[PDB]
Amino acid sequence: RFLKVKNWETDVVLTDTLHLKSTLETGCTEHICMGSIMLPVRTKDQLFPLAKEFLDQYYSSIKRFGSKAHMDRLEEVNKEIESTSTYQLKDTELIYGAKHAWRNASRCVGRIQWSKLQVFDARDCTTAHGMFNYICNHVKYATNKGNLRSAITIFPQRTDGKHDFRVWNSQLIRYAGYKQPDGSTLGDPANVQFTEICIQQGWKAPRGRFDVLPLLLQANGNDPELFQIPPELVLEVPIRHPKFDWFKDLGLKWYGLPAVSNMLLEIGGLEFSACPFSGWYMGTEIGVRDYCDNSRYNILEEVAKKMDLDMRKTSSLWKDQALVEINIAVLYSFQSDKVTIVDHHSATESFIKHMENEYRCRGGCPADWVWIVPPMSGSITPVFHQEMLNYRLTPSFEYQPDPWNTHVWKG
Amino acid sequence: RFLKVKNWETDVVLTDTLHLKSTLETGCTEHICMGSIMLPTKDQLFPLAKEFLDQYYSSIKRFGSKAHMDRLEEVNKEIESTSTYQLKDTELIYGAKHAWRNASRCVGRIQWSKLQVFDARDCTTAHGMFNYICNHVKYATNKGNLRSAITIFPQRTDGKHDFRVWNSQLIRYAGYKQPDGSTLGDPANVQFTEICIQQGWKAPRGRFDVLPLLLQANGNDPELFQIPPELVLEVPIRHPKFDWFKDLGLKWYGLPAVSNMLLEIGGLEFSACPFSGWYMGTEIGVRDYCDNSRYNILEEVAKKMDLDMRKTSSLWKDQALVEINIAVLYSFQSDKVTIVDHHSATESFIKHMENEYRCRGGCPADWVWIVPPMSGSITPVFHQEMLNYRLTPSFEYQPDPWNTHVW
Ligand code: HEM
Ligand code: HEM
Ligand SMILES: Nc1cccc(CCc2cccc(OCc3ccc4ccc(N)nc4c3)c2)n1
Ligand SMILES: Nc1cccc(CCc2cccc(OCc3ccc4ccc(N)nc4c3)c2)n1
Ligand SMILES: C[C@H](O)[C@H](O)[C@H]1CNc2nc(N)[nH]c(=O)c2N1
Ligand SMILES: C[C@H](O)[C@H](O)[C@H]1CNc2nc(N)[nH]c(=O)c2N1
Ligand SMILES: [Zn+2]
Repeated sequence: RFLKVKNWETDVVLTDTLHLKSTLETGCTEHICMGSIMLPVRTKDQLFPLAKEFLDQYYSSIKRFGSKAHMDRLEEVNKEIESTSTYQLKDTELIYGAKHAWRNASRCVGRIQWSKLQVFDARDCTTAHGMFNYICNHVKYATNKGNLRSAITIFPQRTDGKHDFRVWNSQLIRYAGYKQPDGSTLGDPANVQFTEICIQQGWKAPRGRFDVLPLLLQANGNDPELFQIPPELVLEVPIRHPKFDWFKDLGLKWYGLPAVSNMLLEIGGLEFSACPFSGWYMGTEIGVRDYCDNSRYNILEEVAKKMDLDMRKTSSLWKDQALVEINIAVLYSFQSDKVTIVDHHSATESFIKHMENEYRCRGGCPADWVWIVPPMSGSITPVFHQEMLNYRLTPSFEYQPDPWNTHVWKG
Repeated sequence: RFLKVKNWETDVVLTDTLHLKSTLETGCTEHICMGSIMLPTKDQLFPLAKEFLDQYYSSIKRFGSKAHMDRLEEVNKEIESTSTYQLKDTELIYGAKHAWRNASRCVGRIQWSKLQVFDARDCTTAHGMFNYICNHVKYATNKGNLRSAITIFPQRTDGKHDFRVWNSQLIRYAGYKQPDGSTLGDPANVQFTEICIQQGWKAPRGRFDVLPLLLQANGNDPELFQIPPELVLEVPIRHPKFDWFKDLGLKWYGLPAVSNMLLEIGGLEFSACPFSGWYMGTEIGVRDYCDNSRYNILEEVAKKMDLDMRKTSSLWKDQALVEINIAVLYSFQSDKVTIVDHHSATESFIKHMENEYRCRGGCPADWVWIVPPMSGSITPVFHQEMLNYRLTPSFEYQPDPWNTHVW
């Protein structure tokens, strides 16, 4: 079976055969599309098929499918699974797995970079302090004094699910958010719950609007521990606007390194529950979502007052005007400070190039339109008019329950 | 199988049971989601009739009543004999309103019950169709106080006698390919503008030439008709700040009136059913004016704004796009022509979603289409999970007539 997708702006049509390799379910049926739903301890029984398929993938990619090294590797994994109930990935396999999990992340507009992922193997880590050390080195390497480099650090895989490694932070660098008794929030409202966990775990909060949160790190199933990232490792960019001199006076800054640490990396049936990864920001992630979402810093009002906009009726589009200016300021600040950032125009154009190239060399490119289209100016970016097929390939990054809702507390 | 949709901006969760009434298929499977794809006999007809009549008589709280049972028998007898059947006026109106109500891609459905249905099933000629359309256009225009309306032409019989309005919308601007290379007027309508010329139309070859109506009755060759200009309300586009904006020579028409869709009620197929409401502002300013495949004026606008068009990261397109859309709303509002902005229309849709989940058990919705083409995340629909499924009565796509019509 072949499936065509059309770009309605360019009439370019592409044929997807890769969706045939898709095993996991999407959430949709013939009768209901769940395309806009955010989200629609594994025994030897189902593990070796997962292992075999990954190794079939891996050896195909190195043009060694069916070789003796391929058969011997299957046999070695087979006996290791039936003996030890799990198995260990070679370093080659882990690196392939990590890059392909990103390559397969259908919601990621940044995937043109997928093959340039720096993989740090932290599977020898055993303690929270050791995790802190690995994470610090990740942040320093990824940050590279503003010339950001994609990287992932992979901590030991789940075994029996009672010994998980977890990074309890949603991102390695995030600002605290404090709920005040009067109902107002200080800092990042997205982070109130995690901030309160940190403070309860002993963190002394500065209680400012841009406090970098501590790392809360869980090794081998033990209770998490608090560590402060050294501030010299945390690259931040003060946000100013190239024409509005009062913008700097809004006191805004953001950190430079987007580093997701709450997802689960699945490779050949193995589950890597702590796998922080980082790339670089698309400008709208800060300018549109982090500052302008009603449930975040929500500076639209203040920026619109300072621009002296007609804020009485929404049909004045003061919101849209303030939104563009905030996003101009974010891009200008990062570029001025020589910190890697990409605007949503450049990123989507690259994604289209990437996606076309993937259809030719790989037979398709799973893409979640709902997530790929930027949250402002959607239809003047070329992905808006691109039809996309969404399906699930492994290796993959998956969501996993927040650790504070599942963790058994030692004391 | 009783599904919840969360709004992530507000944490409000609604439970959808309405989807279990879904009959038609979405194009998705458990292995592949097609949410972003544009378009993924006597025995068949009576179950369709029964289903529609069953919901009709339920909606008037006469389900299981003598009148219900008698109408079911009556339509059963008419199908057995005539191999089709005719809708009571009441069923036609319910059917039409509910096809809008079920239009999962329509952000405007909060208005669904206030639809003016014009029964044109007595129509037999293109001239007759023209009369019905003019009356529709004039009624719906209402001197700028727009009113929703649908006009319903005779249902399909054997597919050889189809009524079709060949225009995609009753009112659309012509599109001409220049010898130099590019396109004058509306590029979306170039092929149709050609068919009009290729059928006899005398084009002014301007930038905003109202296209003629190409009307097909009972399956005959379509016929050209100029909509009287006094019925086509147009809005000159000016900006409430930039006086040079008027010099772009832009205007747009007030009445969006879709004419190429197929309306299906109780298995009956209404291949000609032009309907109209009023514009959301982005439909003109984002899509009509700024799509690269359309009027594509962003460059010229940003030029007149003296924006740095040298790097995309200046967001000069975004800045210009906003001003254009500010002007569209300002122009329509200044000329007292009905229009809604994407913030107001999306806020209305969430309220409407709330109502439908409350009084009906759900509301089919296609996030990819409900989210406006600009400023997506600062509208409430962006953070709204939605379930997409196909309920009937429905508006459906149908082949373009010139690919089908036997001449
Ligand atoms: C290098 C530059 C990168 C850019 C510009 C980028 C861009 C984005 C953006 C904008 C999103 C949408 C997330 C949101 O709006 O909340 C996303 C999603 C995602 N990205 Fe990328 N990304 C980059 C690197 C990476 C890397 C290195 C990985 C993993 C190795 C990755 C994996 C993902 C995944 C798994 C998602 C899914 C998000 C989710 O499911 O919540 N990305 N990306
Ligand atoms: C009254 C105010 C209305 C508003 C503000 C509105 C708004 C919209 C918008 C913005 C779209 C997206 C289409 C596009 O971007 O090209 C749409 C789609 C649609 N609308 Fe509404 N509309 C209105 C009235 C109506 C009426 C009166 C009907 C039928 C009786 C209708 C039926 C539909 C259908 C079937 C679609 C699906 C379009 C498709 O599948 O291509 N709408 N609407
Ligand atoms: N340019 C860029 C590059 C890398 C990372 C980013 C941030 C955008 C992003 C990418 C990937 C994942 C991601 O977040 C996953 C997530 C978030 C919140 C959760 C809350 C609860 C839970 N159980 N899982 C969650 C998973 C964000 N941008
Ligand atoms: N506010 C507002 C109110 C009413 C209508 C509109 C215009 C938006 C709209 C609504 C419904 C349908 C529609 O377009 C249908 C269409 C377009 C192109 C086609 C090309 C080929 C084909 N076979 N079918 C097509 C159907 C647009 N706005
Ligand atoms: C590829 C995608 O299906 C296509 O661009 C859609 C996206 N969403 C849309 N949304 C609306 N409201 N109108 C459209 O024409 C489209 N086009
Ligand atoms: C309800 C909806 O699925 C949800 O709000 C999604 C929509 N699309 C998105 N797209 C991106 N890039 N990031 C997001 O957080 C979301 N949120
Ligand atoms: Zn789907």
